[PDB]
Amino acid sequence: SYTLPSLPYAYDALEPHFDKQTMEIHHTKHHQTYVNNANAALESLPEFANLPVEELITKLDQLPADKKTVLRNNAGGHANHSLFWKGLKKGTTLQGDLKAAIERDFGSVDNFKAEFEKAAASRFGSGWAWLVLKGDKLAVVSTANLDSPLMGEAISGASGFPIMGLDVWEHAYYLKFQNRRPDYIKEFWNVVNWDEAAARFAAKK
Amino acid sequence: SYTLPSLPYAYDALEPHFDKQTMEIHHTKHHQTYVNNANAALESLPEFANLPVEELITKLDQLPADKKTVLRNNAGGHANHSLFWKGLKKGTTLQGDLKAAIERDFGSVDNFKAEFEKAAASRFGSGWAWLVLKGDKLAVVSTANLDSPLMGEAISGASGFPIMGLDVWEHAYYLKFQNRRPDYIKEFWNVVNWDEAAARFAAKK
Ligand SMILES: [Mn+2]
Ligand SMILES: [Mn+2]
Repeated sequence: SYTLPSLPYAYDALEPHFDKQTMEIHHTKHHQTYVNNANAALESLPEFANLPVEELITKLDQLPADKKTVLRNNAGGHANHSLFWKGLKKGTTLQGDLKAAIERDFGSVDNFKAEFEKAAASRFGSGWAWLVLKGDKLAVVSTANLDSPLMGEAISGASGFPIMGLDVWEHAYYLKFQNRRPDYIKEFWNVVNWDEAAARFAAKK
Repeated sequence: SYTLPSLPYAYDALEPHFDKQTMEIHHTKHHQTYVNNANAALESLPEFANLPVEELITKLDQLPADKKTVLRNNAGGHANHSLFWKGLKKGTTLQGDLKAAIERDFGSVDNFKAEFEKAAASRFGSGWAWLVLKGDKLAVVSTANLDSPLMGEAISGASGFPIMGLDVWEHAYYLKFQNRRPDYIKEFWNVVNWDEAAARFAAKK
């Protein structure tokens, strides 16, 4: 069974960029719900019930036709949010190999940020924006609802290993920024955990 | 060109059910954006710019490939929100032929409400829930993002003439209800404008 992961910091640890109220609701209400719904669906699927969530979402095609959608959405939600919490932290700095790769594939850090912001702002409806690693090159992509690049191109319309991502569902920014998603996107740069991003880039898997 | 319609009531006319702050943001920020984007796209299409928005969204397939998505989303947004504002009003009562038709196709008003709430609550991600008239029978359907049943089944996955609808994008309820969409759905029953719904049912088109 899946469980809500504990946060590696306090709910007000990302202030003054991401508000404490949202962090608490986002974690204890939204993420908790995905976990609860995924577990309920897996109760009748012993063969899949015990796989790590990141593995389950790479095998959605093997699931019974009547369970595929519920798990795609909720296991996807669990995987994405779990990655999100670990990918946030104040006071980090982009450096080393990751920075070099960024400048290499995007020309410069500023060009990268511009491309990421464009993808995050253009995602219509609910979705996520990602920095992925596809065949040794970094790229920016976005997915709908709670899909993940790990699900494959056929399902999510994207592929690649997620280095970092930004949740652009309205619940992630409405209390503090309301309709101003672009302002939320800019604040994100102050809390993106570059250390974790670097670690994932090094691992590659 | 489309004009942003003014609301048929003050921003606080739906209190204490729907909050004044959201009504103002929803109308002056979100709806305004859909109108702006739709007009920008229609600039080079004089032939389509003259049609009423409700008519334009039934002919999305006749638009040039590069204008189809932008207009589907934004013209859809304009059509849906325009209908939404007119469909809200306190103090109305479900009666007459509309009530009879509801009880006829759903067995009872309570059964209808249950079906509508289920559709509104189960829509994952951004979307709308609708009470539509297909031929001579009433039915409950839901669409993704800013699609409308008027767009046809091929595009939206649903069809029928909209009698009334509920916006379930998180911006419609997050400030007051946060994650509690079910509470928002319940409050809706207090502000659904049954007089307008009856009028649309009578016109049948
Ligand atoms: Mn989220
Ligand atoms: Mn809306």
